Amino acid sequence: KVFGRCELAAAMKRHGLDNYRGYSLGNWVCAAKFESNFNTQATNRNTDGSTDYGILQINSRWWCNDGRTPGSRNLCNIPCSALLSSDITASVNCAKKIVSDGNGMNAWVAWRNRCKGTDVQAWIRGCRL
Repeated sequence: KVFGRCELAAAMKRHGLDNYRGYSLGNWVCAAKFESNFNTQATNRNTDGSTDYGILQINSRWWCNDGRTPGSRNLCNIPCSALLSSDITASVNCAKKIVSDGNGMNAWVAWRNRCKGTDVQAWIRGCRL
């Protein structure tokens, strides 16, 4: 599923991500924009053999099981395929674990490089939320 901008903002809010760990909804929408262009089915292979899955491109090294990432963990206790669903519940619940892990949203390199410090409220501007 390819979410609309405001549509994803609303779904994220619905699942309690707005201001989770102090990160405003715009931060999450921004991260999702540059990680997946709002596409739940986005996947990308990393040089190290792990794979990133879903709207927030959650990585199989630590967070989900895809059966093909040697030495990895599955700390969200989910198959990585669950992160590709049209229903964003699994991605949101797993992202809550990730952003609580110590470095906040810097865990998402694209958030640090393209969202951090910018006018992230622009991403939810105009949205009925």
